[PDB]
Amino acid sequence: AAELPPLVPEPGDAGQPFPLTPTQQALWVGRAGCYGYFEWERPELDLARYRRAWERLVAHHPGLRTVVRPDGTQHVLERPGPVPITVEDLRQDPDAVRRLEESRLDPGTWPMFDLRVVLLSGRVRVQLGIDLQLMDASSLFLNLFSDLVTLYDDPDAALASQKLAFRDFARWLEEDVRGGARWRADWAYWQERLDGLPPAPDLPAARKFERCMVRCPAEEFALLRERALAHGLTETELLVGAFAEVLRGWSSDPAFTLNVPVFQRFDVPGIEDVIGDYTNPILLEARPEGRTVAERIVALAARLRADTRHASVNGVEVLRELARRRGLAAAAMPVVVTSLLGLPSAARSITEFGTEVHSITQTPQVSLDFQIRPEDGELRLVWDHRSGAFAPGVVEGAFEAFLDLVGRMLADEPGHGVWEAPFADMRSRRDRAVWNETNDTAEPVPAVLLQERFFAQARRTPDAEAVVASGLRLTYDELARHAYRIGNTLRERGVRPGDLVGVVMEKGWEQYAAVYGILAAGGAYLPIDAASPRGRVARLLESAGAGIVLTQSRLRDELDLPAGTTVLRADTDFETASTAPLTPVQGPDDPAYVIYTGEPKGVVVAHRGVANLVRDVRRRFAVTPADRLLALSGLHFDASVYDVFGPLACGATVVVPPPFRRAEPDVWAELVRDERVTFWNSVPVLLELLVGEAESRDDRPLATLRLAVVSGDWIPLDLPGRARAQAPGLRVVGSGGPTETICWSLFHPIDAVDPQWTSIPYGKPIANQRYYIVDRDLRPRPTWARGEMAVASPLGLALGYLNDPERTAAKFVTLPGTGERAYLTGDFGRLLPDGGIEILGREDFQGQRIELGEIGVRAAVADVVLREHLSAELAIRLLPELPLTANGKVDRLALA
Ligand SMILES: C[C@](N)(CO)C(=O)OP(=O)(O)OC[C@H]1O[C@@H](n2cnc3c(N)ncnc32)[C@H](O)[C@@H]1O
Ligand SMILES: [Cl-]
Ligand SMILES: [Cl-]
Ligand SMILES: [Cl-]
Ligand SMILES: [Cl-]
Ligand SMILES: [Cl-]
Ligand SMILES: [Cl-]
Repeated sequence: AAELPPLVPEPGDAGQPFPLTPTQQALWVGRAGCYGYFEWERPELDLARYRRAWERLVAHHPGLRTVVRPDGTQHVLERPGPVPITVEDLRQDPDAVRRLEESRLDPGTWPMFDLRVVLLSGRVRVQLGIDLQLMDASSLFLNLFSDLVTLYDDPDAALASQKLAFRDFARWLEEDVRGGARWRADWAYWQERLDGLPPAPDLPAARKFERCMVRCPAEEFALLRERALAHGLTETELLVGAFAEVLRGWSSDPAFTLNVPVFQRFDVPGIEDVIGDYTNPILLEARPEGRTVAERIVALAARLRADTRHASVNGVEVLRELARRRGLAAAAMPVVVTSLLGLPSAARSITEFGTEVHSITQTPQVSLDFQIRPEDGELRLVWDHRSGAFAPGVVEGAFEAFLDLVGRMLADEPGHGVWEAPFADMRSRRDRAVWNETNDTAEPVPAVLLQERFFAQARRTPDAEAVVASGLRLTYDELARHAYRIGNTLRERGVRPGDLVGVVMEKGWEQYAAVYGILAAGGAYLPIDAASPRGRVARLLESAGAGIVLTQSRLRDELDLPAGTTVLRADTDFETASTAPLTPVQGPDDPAYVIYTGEPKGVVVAHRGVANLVRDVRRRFAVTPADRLLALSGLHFDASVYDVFGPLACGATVVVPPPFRRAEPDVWAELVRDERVTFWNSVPVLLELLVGEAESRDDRPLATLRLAVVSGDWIPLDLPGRARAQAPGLRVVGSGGPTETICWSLFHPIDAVDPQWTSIPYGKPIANQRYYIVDRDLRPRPTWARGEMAVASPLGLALGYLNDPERTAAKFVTLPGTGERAYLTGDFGRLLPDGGIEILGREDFQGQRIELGEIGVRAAVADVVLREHLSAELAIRLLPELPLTANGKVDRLALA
């Protein structure tokens, strides 16, 4: 070690100033609330006897007489006044319980505290206010309350000799001890860590103090200690370590720092009788070190003791140097564990004086304060948390978790049970009920093929308008026939079961026949865009191993393809064919399509899953054959798979639009007006453009819309209402999911946009899908907790990535929870308390921008669409229009 200078007690300079301690100084600058409070009920109080005791206390303890000179220093007083106790009298008052309800200071003015007595009929309520600057947690419980009990019992009773008054101790640490033997070798320890220190726990926010607590009885207190010992741990070390596990539950990162203050008086003779601020924040580093709870708790506990062996540097100095190194705001420690365990047994317990009825330490720059403190043989576990520091339920839920962790520790002999269990599930009972309830989406998908359902309908209603395309219409029978024509032809050219027939073409009726024939032939269509570069279209086909290519006659020659790949037009090269039905040869778990998306990978998608989506949307939004869908997404965009297999499988009418490149909302408002369209499906920016052009027209062109499904990007906050403007009765619905999740994998009826939402929600999960939110260990999190979205399903997930079975084996994992095969979407979100998911973006944590902007795009790893208004209500680069991507959406990569 390195011995510390002796304390030099000079009882003469008591009045003359001494400087503020570091803990206290940091408070005396935050004021420009902060004041603890207690309240004990007792049957009958003797104010006379009471008042004397409080005069004695003030007489005796110079700390109850110290004031803060406005110069920043503090001096004792000697003739302070008389103690101001304030009696309120509410005994014959009915609604005494009302006037008593309404309840709740300066170091320049003398009483740093606040005495009160309220006289209800038959019982009395002593109310002690007190200031967080005037003394500390241990001075309060071991000196102030211990003597207030003695002094109330006998105001004249014997009181200890006040050797070496606190002004020296402060003048000692500030001058004599700071700088020397131990302190130099301890400022090394922290300076050699302030770069490895993780930030404070990052819990969920929701963009006064409240209190959960429990009383561990004597019999359970003993066991709690025995359990901590069996691991070579002190109760405070077991509980810090449990509290550390519970926090990782919600924490937005597993490594964080806990302000764990020690109340060390440095073994000084007589000091354990002087009232003052012995507070030293230790910055404990919580990194998870260990495979089990014991292993991690034991490990962290060690780093706490090393952080303790080097205490003579006051944390307020570490906290200040941490702000030097980093930001200031990136250095607060608003999660603290305040343990009074292992201090000396105080003469008297405040419980003797009266039973508590209230108390709330209103610390400043503290959102959560876990207080471990013993009272009359019991351990009082207490969580004072600044209300609204945390999203709803987060703290109340973590307390449930914590109580259960501790619960198990008392239940589980060490080395068994929870102690050697790799993690603990922190999701509360509600967390789980609501998640199961919400994700009980299991429904048999009958093994009917996709084409065999459309055929089935064309024989059911053959006069029906199947496709309507470029004026040139198409009945179900005619489209069924031409598919057969195409189906049979291909199978004759040997399109064996499972082969991939590219459908390289531009928006036309010929696409609906090309797909439904490739399926009947026994294959699986590979859409590629007929607007990609001349070298890309052939590149995707060679990489996928696709021979036959169905195409339109126009721009057949504009297709530099090899000879080993046959090419048929589909508006002509097919008409002398057999309109006689093909017999399905493929199974329902075989591929219906391969849609393509740093290198580009291709998504194999089976029949069953598409079959599942289709017959849910239809049951979700009664899809009658009356409905007429404007099939606007491209066939190489995942968004199309409903337009292909949705309406036709039940009797409705696809309504192809005029091929486009730049979004042409003039034409669409027309085609929607003309063909009486009732079903809109596309990315939100296109259904916005369409609402733009529709609002600026005397007619009601979009008025036949009964249903609009925006998905695939950010559905803007105003958009559900601007559309719901035109055509009252339109029901809006937003969606999404990766192209690896078969078009739409979850739905959120947008009936009513909350103003204070950063984003529209994402959804509840559709049929046969489950949306988990997992930590980095693929474990479900509790509500509000930030995670990656793992979409679990046997029939709702893509089969895999076309050829590469590594990016498949990596992104389609087996969740350790349950065995469910699930897709790691690489999108981050958090569960909501109605069961929904909020979508936070994807690897965007360096993100709520349009949060500020709308109340205009986001930043980048800023762009709006006019003053120097940075932080307007808290590099901007305005732009006329924001740049769309290929399919719509908002091209965040092009922006920087
Ligand atoms: C499947 C689809 N939603 C269209 O229905 C889609 O976008 O296909 P994808 O873009 O090729 O698939 C991968 C990614 O899609 C992103 N995404 C879809 N919807 C989103 C919403 N509403 N908000 C944010 N991102 C969204 C995913 O993030 C996914 O990796
Ligand atoms: Cl009350
Ligand atoms: Cl040590
Ligand atoms: Cl050490
Ligand atoms: Cl709250
Ligand atoms: Cl609205
Ligand atoms: Cl895109």
